[PDB]
Amino acid sequence: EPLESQYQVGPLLGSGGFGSVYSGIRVSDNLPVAIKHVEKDRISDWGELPNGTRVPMEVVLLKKVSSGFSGVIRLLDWFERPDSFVLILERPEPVQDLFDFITERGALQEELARSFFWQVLEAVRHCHNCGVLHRDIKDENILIDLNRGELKLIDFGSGALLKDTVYTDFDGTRVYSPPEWIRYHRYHGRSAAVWSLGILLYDMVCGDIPFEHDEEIIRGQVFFRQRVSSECQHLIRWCLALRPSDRPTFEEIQNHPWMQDVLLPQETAEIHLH
Ligand SMILES: CN1CCCCN2c3ccncc3Oc3ccc(cc32)OCCOCC1
Repeated sequence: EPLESQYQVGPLLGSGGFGSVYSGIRVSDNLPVAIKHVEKDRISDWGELPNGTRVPMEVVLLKKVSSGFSGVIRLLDWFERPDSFVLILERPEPVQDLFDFITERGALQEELARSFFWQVLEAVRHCHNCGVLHRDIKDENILIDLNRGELKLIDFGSGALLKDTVYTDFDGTRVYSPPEWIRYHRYHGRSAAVWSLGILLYDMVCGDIPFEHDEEIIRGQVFFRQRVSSECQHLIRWCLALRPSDRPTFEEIQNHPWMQDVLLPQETAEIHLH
């Protein structure tokens, strides 16, 4: 009843395992929104809102992380349809997938990749403080507000509530999966997120993902195809340490030499995103 009137639906932005996302405009404020339709049959992880109502995990996670300014695309609303869930998320404008961005612009200058990695870390870190693990940190799940240089996390469909215990489930792509998921199908939230941050930083500074097969991941040896500062190489190879315990914390990532002199998102929009 309130969905089709409150929001004007537009072109399909994307469709896939996340469902079908449409460009939308909230008639209330002419605000750019993304309308994410998720069929219930395809929903794997369910949870209960504090209100006492059963919803997709992504709703729970977003509601926990969408209180306050964050590098996370906020859940503005949600609706239950008969066989469908409809999430109204923020739509930055103009905006691009970090995936599309990289595939177009090739490897990223370390100044851009530094701004971008730091913003991703602030977002993952905000999620962690809200008790949320994203579990699918990848270039497709990072949007780029191009006028503001702001990276914004999306797609918590594969995420979960932060647990200090072991996770025995993963719905991310095998190339982003930590070697401990590959060998043991067990992993720990923070350390696996740091692993995916290493994969993401490699992708940023290199234009491509470091490992395409399980064997290269298990091996954990990382080869650079682009000129990548010795310091950035150390950060990546640290985040991609085979042992999760040897992996850096978010403080240790952010307090790392390559993560120094990070440009604010506005400066990075002027210097790199026109
Ligand atoms: C091929 N890409 C991806 C389109 C779907 C991404 N999509 C989401 C997907 C899963 N979960 C949440 C999402 O929220 C969003 C918020 C704003 C958006 C898009 C999304 O507009 C940006 C356009 O991005 C570039 C097009």
